[PDB]
Amino acid sequence: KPIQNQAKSVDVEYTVQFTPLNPDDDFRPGLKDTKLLKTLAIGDTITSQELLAQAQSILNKTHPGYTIYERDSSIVTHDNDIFRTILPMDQEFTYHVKNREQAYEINKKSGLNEEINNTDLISEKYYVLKKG
Amino acid sequence: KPIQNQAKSVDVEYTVQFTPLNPDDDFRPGLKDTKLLKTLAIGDTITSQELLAQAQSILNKTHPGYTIYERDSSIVTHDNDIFRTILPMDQEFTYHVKNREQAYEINKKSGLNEEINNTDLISEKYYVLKKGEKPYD
Amino acid sequence: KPIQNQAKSVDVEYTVQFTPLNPDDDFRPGLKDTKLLKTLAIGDTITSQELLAQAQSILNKTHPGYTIYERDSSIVTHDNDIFRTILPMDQEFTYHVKNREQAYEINKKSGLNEEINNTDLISEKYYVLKKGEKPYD
Amino acid sequence: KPIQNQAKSVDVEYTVQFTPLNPDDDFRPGLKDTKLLKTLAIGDTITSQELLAQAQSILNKTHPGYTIYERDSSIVTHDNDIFRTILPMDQEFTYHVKNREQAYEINKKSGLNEEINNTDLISEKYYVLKKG
Repeated sequence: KPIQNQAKSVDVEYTVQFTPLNPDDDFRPGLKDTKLLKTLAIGDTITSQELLAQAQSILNKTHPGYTIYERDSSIVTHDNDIFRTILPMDQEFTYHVKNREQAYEINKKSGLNEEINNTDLISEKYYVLKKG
Repeated sequence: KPIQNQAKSVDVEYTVQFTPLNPDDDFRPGLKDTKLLKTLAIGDTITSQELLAQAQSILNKTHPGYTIYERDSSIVTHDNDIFRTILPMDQEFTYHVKNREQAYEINKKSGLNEEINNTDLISEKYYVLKKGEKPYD
Repeated sequence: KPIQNQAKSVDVEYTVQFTPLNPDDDFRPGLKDTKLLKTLAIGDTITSQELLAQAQSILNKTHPGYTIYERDSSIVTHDNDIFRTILPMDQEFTYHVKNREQAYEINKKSGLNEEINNTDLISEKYYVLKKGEKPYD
Repeated sequence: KPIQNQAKSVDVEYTVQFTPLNPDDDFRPGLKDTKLLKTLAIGDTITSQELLAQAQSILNKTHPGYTIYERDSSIVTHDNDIFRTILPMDQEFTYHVKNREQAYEINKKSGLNEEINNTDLISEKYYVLKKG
């Protein structure tokens, strides 16, 4: 891996899509629920159990009653990179923060390159059943 | 999935990345610089000649001395939609703001629904040439 | 750009390249593996699932101990034309043999101008995983 | 470009597409004229003057009665790579066979790797004129 400056910290953000296997009304599509999970270092871990708990928590306040049934998909988008990390959506797993080049952005006042936290976006899709 | 409630507005974000034909230390990997390009409505278009202008003006301030040489890729990500769309490869094209459901947030105070704008991230990669040099030209 | 003499048949060539998610020497760069998938008429379809099957079968015979992990790119070059077609990126797709002008030569030996089959070359890049290890997952 | 095993030889191929200036209906498009121009070593050259000659010449054998008017584009495709060399069309130039990794293919009867010449495809487009 032609890696020069290795990233220092990665902000891990979360987002989940809920699709019911029983069409209803309260299920308004287009929900933006992106939250900052935690800030981690390369190598650090994130479990599939944590992610679900997060997905379940969210659901508790975005679509009361319903309960997450089966995991549809789990993808990790790393700093606008094209290649993404595909997590096994059909068995428990553990995600390790991927190594990468340190991110940075232009300092508006100076015009020089300044370091900033790297980003990871974990997008999950779960199938839910209207709690009956 | 027939768009029930069509999205009202979509803020199109733009980000480019330039790769020199010859390894140049000046090009630091990991630059994050996104900018609102324009808030369009569904069906609204955006030509590649325009995206090029946007990339060109950015090359003028970040990498003076280089010329845009060849477009590598143009990929659009829509509001966390898992499917991204790669635009045409070797010719001019035009992007049509993809139809989608209106984005809605939440209330950490109340717990009710609350509409917010949609996002389209147009990400482009080009190859640049240092003014002067030439691969085989 | 109306077509004067539509192409009757087009030979669909297939080529794939594999990139392991983790550094490996066995993956000698410069590999050339072009096979005739099939001969179709304009309008015929070629699905991605069918392309993946070709790629998987070729992986199993050139780099067993690896599985396909993610499709990088699907590009089609049509009869020496400069504009290539990139197929969809993260989703299944169906490519329709692009409509074009009947190909023809000047059959050196015979002396006469004979119609020959047109050509589509579908080149694909896939990221592969050494059967036995988790990428990040 | 970490060029470990550098290519030994490059079959430089040439193909030219003609579009008549004045929309002509009797001009049969769809002609395939790819011809092996040469076998070269990295660094070897080919000039636009030479490419123009191959073009004019192929034009006289295929669409006799037409003359080259303007050079619209000169592109170079290297062994199936995505990145292509875009030659300057409004000025004379000279092409140098690009450095690259050795091309090989799996020999069907032995199951072993064999070195084969790498390939360059130089594609050109020209506007042609109908004589008289």
